[PDB]
Amino acid sequence: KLHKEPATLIKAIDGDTVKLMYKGQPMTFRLLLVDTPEFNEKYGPEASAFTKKMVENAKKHEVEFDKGQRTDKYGRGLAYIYADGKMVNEALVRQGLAKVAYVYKGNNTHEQLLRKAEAQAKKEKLNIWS
Ligand SMILES: Cc1cn([C@H]2C[C@H](OP(=O)(O)O)[C@@H](COP(=O)(O)O)O2)c(=O)[nH]c1=O
Ligand SMILES: [Ca+2]
Repeated sequence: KLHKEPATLIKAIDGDTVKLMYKGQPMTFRLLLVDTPEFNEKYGPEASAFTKKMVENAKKHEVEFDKGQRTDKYGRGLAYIYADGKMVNEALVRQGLAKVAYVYKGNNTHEQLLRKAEAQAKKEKLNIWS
């Protein structure tokens, strides 16, 4: 089992990065197991606005690291981010605003939960899958 840890929102950045204060330190977090389009690309504006609204409307923010590396090579935190108990990573996939991606062994605990979400977004022809 993974565990959720406290954070506070500093600011939204784009579809799959968000700035949070974690153990009292400002950090950029990159969402595990997803890829949103860059802001300049199609559905990038929509993905950014999704993640923005989801984190800005929540009152409680949490970080859940997986079993492997907790930071990437750019110094970004690698985690599942929750907003009022709802996983942002999974929400993005479910709405077709991210692809499951960057699935590395040992940091892949929620791989199947997200693939299930992606199949449903694809069935619904949502956004990326339209
Ligand atoms: C999501 C994720 C990205 N990354 C690295 C791989 C990619 O390397 P490159 O920068 O060399 O492409 C980059 C993609 O993140 P972005 O999609 O934010 O660019 O972040 C990891 O190392 N681990 C991860 O879990
Ligand atoms: Ca991206």
